[PDB]
Amino acid sequence: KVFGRCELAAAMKRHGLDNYRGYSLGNWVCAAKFESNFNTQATNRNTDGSTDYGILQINSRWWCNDGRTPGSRNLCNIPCSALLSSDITASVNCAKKIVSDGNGMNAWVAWRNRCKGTDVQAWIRGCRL
Ligand SMILES: [Cl-]
Repeated sequence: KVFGRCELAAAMKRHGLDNYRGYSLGNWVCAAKFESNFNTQATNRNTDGSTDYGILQINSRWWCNDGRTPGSRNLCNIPCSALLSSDITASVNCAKKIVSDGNGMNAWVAWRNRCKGTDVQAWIRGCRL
């Protein structure tokens, strides 16, 4: 599922991401845009062998199990494939755990480099919320 900007904003608000640990809704939509292009089926291998999954590109090294990331962890206690679903509940709840890790949304490199310090409110402008 490739989300519409406002469709995704609506979905994340309903799942309580708006100002979750201080991050206004526009941050999460900005992050999703640059991490996955709003595509729940997005995947990206990275160098250490781990793989990023889903609309928020959650990493298998710590957060989900994909059966091919030796010596990793599964802190969200889920199969990584669950993160690819058209229903973002899995990704959102797992993200909630991540943004609580102590490092905030800096966990997402795309957010740090492309959303942080920008007018993130523009990502939810014009949306019925
Ligand atoms: Cl991540």
